[PDB]
Amino acid sequence: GYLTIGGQRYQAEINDLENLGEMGSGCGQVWKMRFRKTGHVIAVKQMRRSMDLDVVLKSHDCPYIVQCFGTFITNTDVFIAMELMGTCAEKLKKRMQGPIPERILGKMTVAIVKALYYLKEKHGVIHRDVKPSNILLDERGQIKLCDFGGCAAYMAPERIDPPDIRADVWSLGISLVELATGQFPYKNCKTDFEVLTKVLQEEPPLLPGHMGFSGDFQSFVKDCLTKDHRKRPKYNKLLEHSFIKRYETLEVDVASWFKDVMAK
Repeated sequence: GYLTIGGQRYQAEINDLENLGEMGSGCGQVWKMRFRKTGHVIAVKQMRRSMDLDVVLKSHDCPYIVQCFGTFITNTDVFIAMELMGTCAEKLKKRMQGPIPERILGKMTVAIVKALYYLKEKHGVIHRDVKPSNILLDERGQIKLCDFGGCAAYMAPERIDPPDIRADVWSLGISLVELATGQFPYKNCKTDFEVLTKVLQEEPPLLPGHMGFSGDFQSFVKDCLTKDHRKRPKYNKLLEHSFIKRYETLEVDVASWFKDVMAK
């Protein structure tokens, strides 16, 4: 092992686990598994070989981080056991062609920021890889971050300057803009390079004043996409922002929405 589920840490082996179905949107290979010892169904990611995700295994008490049960090693893989989620956000954007509603993106922002905040505070971590593949939603309305600390547009304006987490705030901005609208925020692209150019090159791709987004939403997104990184806000700051304040507070049935969007 070990598998730690439900407060107790257990010795375990991947072959000991019963394999059911395979997934997923996430691509994986991600597996659906059962741990005979406690009865729980879970998700196992299997990857090929050549780490310190110990932390996601230590972040059981943040409800916006996807729960990590434990890690397994072999000849070939490298198995990661985790709580099972419904899907990625990237998959949702494609699975519906259109944009994702602000009320959902609002709930998501709250979850995303509070998770990023926890990581920094509880374990002085900088997620880095903040983007729609890293935002998981479920049948039951939960929204969570994972894993791994292009990967191109999501690049901040700094972070490609001198060889010397506002970078994460940036990536948050980009994803939002991308997930709000329904198309990447740097549309016509000569991949990888033109993209990175524009980031440093043009003016931060704020939210269309055209589409019916609120002024708190457009304001959240704008502060995130602050080119000067120094005058860009910390998590402490965004958490006081009215977009977040509103969305901590506001009933939004993410559950039924997710369910319904699924049926397509």
